[PDB]
Amino acid sequence: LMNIIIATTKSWNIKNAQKFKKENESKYNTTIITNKDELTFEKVKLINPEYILFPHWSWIIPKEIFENFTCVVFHMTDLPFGRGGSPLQNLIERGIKKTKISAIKVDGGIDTGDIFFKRDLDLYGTAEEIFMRASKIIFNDMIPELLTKRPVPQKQEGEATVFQRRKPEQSEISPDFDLEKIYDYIRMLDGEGYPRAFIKYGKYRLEFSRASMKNGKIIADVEIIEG
Repeated sequence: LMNIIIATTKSWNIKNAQKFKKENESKYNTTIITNKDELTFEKVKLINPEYILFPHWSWIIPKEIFENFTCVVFHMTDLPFGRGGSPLQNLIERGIKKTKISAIKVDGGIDTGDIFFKRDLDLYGTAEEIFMRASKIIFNDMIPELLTKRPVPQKQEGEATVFQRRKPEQSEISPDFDLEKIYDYIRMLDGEGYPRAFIKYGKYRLEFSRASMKNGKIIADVEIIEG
């Protein structure tokens, strides 16, 4: 009976959205949107959603959409701490091992929107493992609660911190990093669509993944890529 949109990218989120749509046929008419071009005001208005849910979304959400429909982003910081881009890498760089996922109402500012509620999230493992862990919390706990209780979101309070979006060049590992920081860099960039941690060796790029810590060393996969 309630019309919703789930707009998301990444294979695990799409899978989880398809599963959610099938399991809740009786309660929700769920439209899944996975491409920038499918999320336009003219297309969305025809769907008439009560909520537009963004488990992971890569592009800027148009103003004509967030001003006319309740848009819910799931941002993996304890807001107003950590407003802004590449939150996973920004958290792991800071040595943080636990965060919160904040469900917020999009308002056009950088993660400044009213907060519906939060859930805990552990940050051990690869990016892919952490994003799948988050996705499971979002789909199994947060989305059902939001659609069922329909809570009124509350203004953010307290001092804010702002994260910056990381560029592909910032995947480069420095020789001055300690071993645990190297491990963090490799794991935090090891996931679908992310630029792997790397070093340069002459014209070569060495890209690392699947890191595992042993006594005095990291074992990983490497691609030695010719320029």
